[PDB]
Amino acid sequence: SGILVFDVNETLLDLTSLSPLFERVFGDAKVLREWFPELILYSQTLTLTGLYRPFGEIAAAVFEMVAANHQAKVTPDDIAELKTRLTSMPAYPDVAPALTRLQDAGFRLVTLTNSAPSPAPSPLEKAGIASFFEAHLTVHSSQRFKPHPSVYDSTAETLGAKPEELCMIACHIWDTIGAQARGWRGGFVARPHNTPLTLAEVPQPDFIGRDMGELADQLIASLTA
Amino acid sequence: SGILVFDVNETLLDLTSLSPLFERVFGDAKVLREWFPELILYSQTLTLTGLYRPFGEIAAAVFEMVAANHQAKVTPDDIAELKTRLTSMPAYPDVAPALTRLQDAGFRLVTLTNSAPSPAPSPLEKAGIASFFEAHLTVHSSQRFKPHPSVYDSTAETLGAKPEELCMIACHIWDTIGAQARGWRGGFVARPHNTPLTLAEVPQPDFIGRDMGELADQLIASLTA
Repeated sequence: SGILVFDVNETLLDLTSLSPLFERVFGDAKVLREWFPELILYSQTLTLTGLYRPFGEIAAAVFEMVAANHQAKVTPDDIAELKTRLTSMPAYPDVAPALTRLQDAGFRLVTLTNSAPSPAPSPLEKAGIASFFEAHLTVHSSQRFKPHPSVYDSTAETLGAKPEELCMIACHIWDTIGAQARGWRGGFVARPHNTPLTLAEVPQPDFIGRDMGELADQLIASLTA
Repeated sequence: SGILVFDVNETLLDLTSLSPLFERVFGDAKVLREWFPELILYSQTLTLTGLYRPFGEIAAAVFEMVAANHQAKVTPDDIAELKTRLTSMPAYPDVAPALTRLQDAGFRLVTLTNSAPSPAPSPLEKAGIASFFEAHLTVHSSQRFKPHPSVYDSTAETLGAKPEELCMIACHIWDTIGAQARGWRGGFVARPHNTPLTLAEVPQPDFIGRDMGELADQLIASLTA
């Protein structure tokens, strides 16, 4: 049927669980939407310049930088809390049902994350959805972040899969662009505050859903079309 | 004395001049600090995935995406206004004074921008400071955005200069990291809402200034020191 390769943060696990930390530290939960793209930006900046540190370390460094930019005090407590929260985001209620549907429809399910491997229990284990997946891959051994081609290529290589058999699933259009550039298919789930980028020459997702249920409709539907 | 290579947007020309567009379209001037890093993020995403579109086309497409993310209506007039403001940011008042003193000290001055080659008059011509620079370079010949190594390498080549003769000046740490990874020096100017990123194994700027005058002091000083 194909292998579906899921991004984890925000796609499967709820990033807005971090809003309280941003409310407290900045006086404004909306700073989440400044910090997050800065984190992704710096992850790609390190990749482009041949540098690497684990995603969580970058997340902490960027939190400190965004704080300084806001003239917001940060304490060691705030940094430990950022870490704890980033590694304990709950699954959206639509996730286990959609994964059940995709698995029962015959899809193989895998995760692929910027986040480095964690000790057991992983955030996916803690959220109760790890068991749907046959493998949990990360960029950590590549030491390059999405959407660097090495990430998708090494993933296909580990899975022993050809690009045509793979579909990258994410609520971030940078991730689906990355995969499709490598001849994978891409599926976009439109989590709050995420919409595609319409630009000439930039691939649009093969499949689009406003939530995981609707994306799963499209994925399952394309098995018989 | 050395060749000083300036970033233009935000470093020399005032990005906060765009705030009224954000205030009006979003009801919130702070969205500037969501849109701008998303613009940079997506420029680096295209570069990592072998795609190139001109920076201003990305700027518009990201403005439209951020609008959709906020469920904010956008018209062709709003896009036009973005273009007007983005290509006409005024120079900070600390800029012409600092550039004058750098010239008097014998530094050669050039610009290097993610922004495409512009029809006359350029944003720097409009701002009244184009004439301080002996060359106005862009990412065009590299077809790749900062901090990709090709950007700096092709710049050093065009200028017939070795990396040790070059210093990249920016209020964005991603730009100084990119140049320093190619063996250039980096000079950070701390514009509002911009501070350095502190992360292990990532190069820190060679020079730092709270404004351009103070940075020009240290650059000149490092001639006598």
